[PDB]
Amino acid sequence: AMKTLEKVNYKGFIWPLAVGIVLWLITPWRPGGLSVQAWEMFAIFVATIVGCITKPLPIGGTTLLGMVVTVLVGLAPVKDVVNSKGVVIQTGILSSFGNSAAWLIAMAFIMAHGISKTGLGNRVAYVMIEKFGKRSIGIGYAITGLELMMGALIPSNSARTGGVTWPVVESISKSYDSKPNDPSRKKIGAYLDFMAFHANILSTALFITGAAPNLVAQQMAAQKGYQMSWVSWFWAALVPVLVATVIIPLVIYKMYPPEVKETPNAKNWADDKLKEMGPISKPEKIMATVFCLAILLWVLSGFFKIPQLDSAFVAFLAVTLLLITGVLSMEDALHETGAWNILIWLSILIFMAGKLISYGFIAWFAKFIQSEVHGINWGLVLVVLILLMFYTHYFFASGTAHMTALYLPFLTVATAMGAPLGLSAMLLAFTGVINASTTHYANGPASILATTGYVKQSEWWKMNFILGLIYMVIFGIVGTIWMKIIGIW
Amino acid sequence: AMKTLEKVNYKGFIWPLAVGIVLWLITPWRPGGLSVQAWEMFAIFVATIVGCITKPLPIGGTTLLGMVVTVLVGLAPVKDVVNSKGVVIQTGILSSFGNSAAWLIAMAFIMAHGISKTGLGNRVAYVMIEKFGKRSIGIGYAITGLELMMGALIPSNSARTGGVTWPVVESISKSYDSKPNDPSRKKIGAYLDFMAFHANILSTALFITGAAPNLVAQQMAAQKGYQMSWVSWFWAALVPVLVATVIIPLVIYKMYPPEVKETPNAKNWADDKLKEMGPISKPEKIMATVFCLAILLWVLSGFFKIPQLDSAFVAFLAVTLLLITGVLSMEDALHETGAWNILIWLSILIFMAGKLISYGFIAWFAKFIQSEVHGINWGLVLVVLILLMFYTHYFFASGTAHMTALYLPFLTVATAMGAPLGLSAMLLAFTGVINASTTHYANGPASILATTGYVKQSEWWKMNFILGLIYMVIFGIVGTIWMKIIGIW
Repeated sequence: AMKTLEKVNYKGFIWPLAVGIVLWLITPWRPGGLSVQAWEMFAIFVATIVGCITKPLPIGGTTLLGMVVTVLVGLAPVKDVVNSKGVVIQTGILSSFGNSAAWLIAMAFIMAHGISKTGLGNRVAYVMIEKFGKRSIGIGYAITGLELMMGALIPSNSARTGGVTWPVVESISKSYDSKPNDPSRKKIGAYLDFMAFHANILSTALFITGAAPNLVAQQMAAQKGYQMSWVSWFWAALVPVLVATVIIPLVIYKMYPPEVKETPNAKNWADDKLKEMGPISKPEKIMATVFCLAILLWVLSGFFKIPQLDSAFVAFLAVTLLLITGVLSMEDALHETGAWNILIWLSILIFMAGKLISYGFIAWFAKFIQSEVHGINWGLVLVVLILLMFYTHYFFASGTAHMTALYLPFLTVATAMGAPLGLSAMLLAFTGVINASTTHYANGPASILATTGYVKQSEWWKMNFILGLIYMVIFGIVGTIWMKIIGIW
Repeated sequence: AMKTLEKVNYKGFIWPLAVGIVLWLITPWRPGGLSVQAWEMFAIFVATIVGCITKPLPIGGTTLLGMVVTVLVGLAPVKDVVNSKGVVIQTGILSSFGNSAAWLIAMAFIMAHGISKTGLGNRVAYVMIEKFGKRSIGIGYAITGLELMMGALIPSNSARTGGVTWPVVESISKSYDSKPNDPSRKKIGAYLDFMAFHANILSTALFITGAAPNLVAQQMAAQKGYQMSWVSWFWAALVPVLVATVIIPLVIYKMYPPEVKETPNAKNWADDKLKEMGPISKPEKIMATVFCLAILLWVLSGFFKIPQLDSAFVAFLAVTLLLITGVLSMEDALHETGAWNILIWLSILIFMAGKLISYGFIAWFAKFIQSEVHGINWGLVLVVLILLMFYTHYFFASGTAHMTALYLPFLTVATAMGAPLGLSAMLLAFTGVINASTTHYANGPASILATTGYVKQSEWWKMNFILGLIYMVIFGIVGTIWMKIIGIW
């Protein structure tokens, strides 16, 4: 029946491939202390990234192309191999889709389809504008407050943004008539998306238990002789977090205008739509009950380390409850494209970054930074280490690996050059946390918000580079003086 | 916007849960030489199966419920655990979706959507009826011939049925106006579906390289002192395979009537629709080219064991070629529900059967069958072993594990009780091959055909039980006399 093919932006392929090609040719003159495979992998990673930007063969197919290329040249087998004893050495692309962050995000997308189907979202959104609608900027503050209330409880930054904020924002945007992948986005949506991401960042920095990376930093420091605590993190990050909550949203309102800047007849609008929708129905009560149960189990996961509370299985039982209950049939979920799309591309990028951390790249970077800086005023050392960690998180995709590779070495450096361990450790932890303002594949939240459509990726990278400069300046300077204040040094 | 929930067949839950419950209560009086966990797992597996039959919460959500239950009671953690050295002991549900058969089938479904979109399928189907249409039964023979031509080349029974037959059959059925999940199926479709499955079985039995299980049997026999060869398998299975190709299709035509039994004006119809459709177009040529490339790489995979030819990565590069070419956009694939549905449920069932083979069930069955049969005429031994293997394949989901667990022991038994090794080995291999006529989760092909919709599962299990009785009788008796003929014993 069909006659013609589907349009494609072949032009984009010009940029990535070239780079990859280029880098292959540069292999023999690589920095050294390195292999040959590692540079091939670096090149293909850079190419896949440049493709994700240029948007040929949308992100899914592009990362699929990257997996294929990686498999074709002899960098990644398909099936896990063994050491003749049961160990694993060179993982395979099929051992990638068995990640946690991906399936967490996906099941959360399913929960969100259920929400936006039963109507709960439109209700809560009309409510949030009733209470904050006027001065649209307020919503920003609003939701960040929301995040600033949960971060202390929910240790999965992938959920805070996948099962709480993202649906709220989708609903609001569906209210003001701001649909994605259309010029109707700049009204209010993109602003809320961006502010929600950065609020999740602020939260994951404020409380220690906002994300695994911080737990890992605490573990490593303890391995080095410093006992982080729920309270010390808070007492150290309160000040800078307020500074950021005061700066960031304003600079965004000034840099990313929500074309709809005010609505004075809000309360009337919200109350009218409430009265017109009618009371809440059985399905909405069920879905809200399950959402509350999910929140409850997610928060329990922070106090009891039990398989039943992985912070992912909860979403699975949420989905199966929605299914067994009737609110949502499997035939619905199976056509929530965004979920499986994210699954695919996030998993593949994580696998590629894993191959990087494996083949020896990061170890070489560490040995290099260790053998380069020998005698300097340790302040410059902390500064350069902070910058390198931050602008290095690009080459990673999870954050956990980032800390477990480049936290202990950097801290050892800073303490072996004249500086104290406490300050350097807390600084590097805040850095490992605020990395997220670089890309779209850093942590789950970014993997969601910067892909749905409300935000072109160019603007994303640019704005986040700016805000990351700001975050570094603020945390470094302020947090340093405020730690020197309260008996840290 | 929505008001009411979605209909559900709660009644079905009556059967599975009960069984599960029942079996928990029977735990303390289990046969013995066994654990406690193993019986819990057996029970939950039986329950998930009974659910797949009764069709509450369609197969996807049901197996999801099974995974959830398995996780809730303390049988399967979510994240792979380690032995403090790097080994894996108790896999997790997330290490399940990293299977090969699943993603193979899924990417094949995507290829099939591309086919049925560009039109290739309608073309080839009108052609196949032009050449065989009259006497609809013929198509059966036709496609089995097709399989009987590929089995010697393609060592992935999951593809022969996922990338060659299934689309042909879908297209034909779309011709005679037989759409799934509707009383319009009994016209011609279900017959072709069933016959195609059983033809793939005949093929995988005919040539040794039709499926991994046979390779594994050859390996184990060699470990025991018998060198199977491409030619011996053929010379032994020719006769019974012809007998089956002559019996099975007829007994099916007599047991599962294709309500449309004949069409006399076929050739005219096919030529008319050809002339009306027009010549082949660029997209169809591209898709056929990629399909041929995929066939070629799949067949190469039989002679060169190379990561690039896993028999799964081929489908991945096929998909990404369809994508980069324009025949098929990622936004299309991402809404081919059947693919991800199969992914989910097949992967989960495989993981559950893996937990069974792990916790000690199968080892206990083997020790039992070994310590029970002590002194008997070895003919009865071979008979009972054949029957037990066959009707045991239920508790497995792949076939590979089935042979690697219950081939060497059974052969050792048969050779330690008066019988020869060659006959017993070849017999048990044919059994490990024809298992597939029991269920819907045995091997990939069944995982596809007996789920699309053309075939209710009740009829499937019943008919396949009958045909499995027939297969056992035929292979055992005939193949035995025909092996005793040609210098096997």
